[PDB]
Amino acid sequence: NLPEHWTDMNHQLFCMVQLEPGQSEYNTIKDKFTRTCSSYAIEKIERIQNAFLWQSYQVKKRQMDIKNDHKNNERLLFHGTDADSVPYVNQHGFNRSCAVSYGKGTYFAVDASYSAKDTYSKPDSNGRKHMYVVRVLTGVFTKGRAGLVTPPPKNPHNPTDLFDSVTNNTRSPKLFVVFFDNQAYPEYLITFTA
Amino acid sequence: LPEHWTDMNHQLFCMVQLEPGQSEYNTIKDKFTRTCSSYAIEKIERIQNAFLWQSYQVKKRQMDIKNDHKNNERLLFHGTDADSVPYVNQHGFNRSCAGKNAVSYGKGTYFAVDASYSAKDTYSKPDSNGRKHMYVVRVLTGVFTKGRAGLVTPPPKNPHNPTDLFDSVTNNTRSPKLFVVFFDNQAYPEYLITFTA
Ligand SMILES: NC(=O)c1ccc(OCC2CCCC2)cc1
Repeated sequence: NLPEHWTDMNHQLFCMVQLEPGQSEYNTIKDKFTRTCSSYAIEKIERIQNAFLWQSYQVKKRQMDIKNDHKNNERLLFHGTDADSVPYVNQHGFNRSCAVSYGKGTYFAVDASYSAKDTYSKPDSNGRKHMYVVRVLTGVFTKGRAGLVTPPPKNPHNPTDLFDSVTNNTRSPKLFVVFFDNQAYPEYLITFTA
Repeated sequence: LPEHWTDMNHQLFCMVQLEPGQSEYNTIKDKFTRTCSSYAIEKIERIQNAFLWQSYQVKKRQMDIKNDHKNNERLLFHGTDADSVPYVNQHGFNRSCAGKNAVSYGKGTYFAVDASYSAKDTYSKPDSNGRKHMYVVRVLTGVFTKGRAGLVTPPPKNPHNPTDLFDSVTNNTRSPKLFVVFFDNQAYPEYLITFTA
């Protein structure tokens, strides 16, 4: 069930598609980034077409939509990473096993400006920085804390019925942490400079 | 969902107690007694977890596509403590919760070929009533190599293509006795064996 806005992959299961600047898709993703990163220069935006990651992610989304008994489980967030991690994330997505104040999960920022920090989007031996735009199944969330390996339970009387993610601040979240594979789909890769 | 599962009436999860004398019970008992003849089985439960099954079967279809005509799936054992059983039944095998193995071939979830390995008190810790717990697990071993203690994912097949990974690792490729998996939904807890001395 590969999305309509994907372009043909000649029967292959993975490709990185460079977006055409000035077209609707590129402009939408650039706007999300320039909301907080207008001083950064975008070299390119690539659409990540990873059939297997998409499949696994969409299954988790359908499950979370059933479990939570409503949609609105998905947020579009940012993830800065070093150039050496980009091939892995493109192919395999996010891996909690690869500061973790809110738990031992994968971190995503609400604002590109946070992911744009050199500590996350480390400039490569050419000044280029890399940030993903990520579909994240945040679902029902709670405040995180150091040392979590999964989200807390919604009620400790049922210790296996878990929150879907944690955040720094439930009323005004700026980051989300997920603890399971295939809760996040890297949808675009932005290559940019300071 | 498999057509021989009990009707769960829209419910997403059930444990089904098997009957001795049914082929399904007897095959698991025989697989267990092959190496654990000194222990006695209290009961065997079939684990019907719709979401874990769906996610696992997606991963299996993907590995079946990627590997072409490999037997990607092995039926293996996993001993665990009573405290972990409710979590595994609902959520499967989380590498983030895994103990360090006495012989480490990587930081992942360990599965044994022989029930005797999983039957060690270090894995199937007897509970306060002397009950030991072992899962029988469909594991996507895929294409595997000898692991190494440092691993947090399986190693690449080719050092010049670091993202094209083995599916799992083992202690010995010639004579595998354990497999380690490093990803969620690569192992489906199919049966829970409750047993005693
Ligand atoms: N890679 C990223 O984009 C990213 C990394 C870390 C992120 O929050 C880290 C928390 C904020 C302060 C304490 C820990 C968010 C995003």
